[PDB]
Amino acid sequence: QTCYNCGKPGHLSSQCRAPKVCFKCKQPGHFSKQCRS
Ligand SMILES: [Zn+2]
Ligand SMILES: [Zn+2]
Repeated sequence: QTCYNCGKPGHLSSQCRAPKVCFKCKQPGHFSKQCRS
């Protein structure tokens, strides 16, 4: 995946707080109604 903040590839929920899908909470579908509305 790609970082929420570094803008780098090679990223995951353990490389940073979240991938670009989120920033912290990173649940499987929450972003479309909270973090990406
Ligand atoms: Zn990062
Ligand atoms: Zn979130």
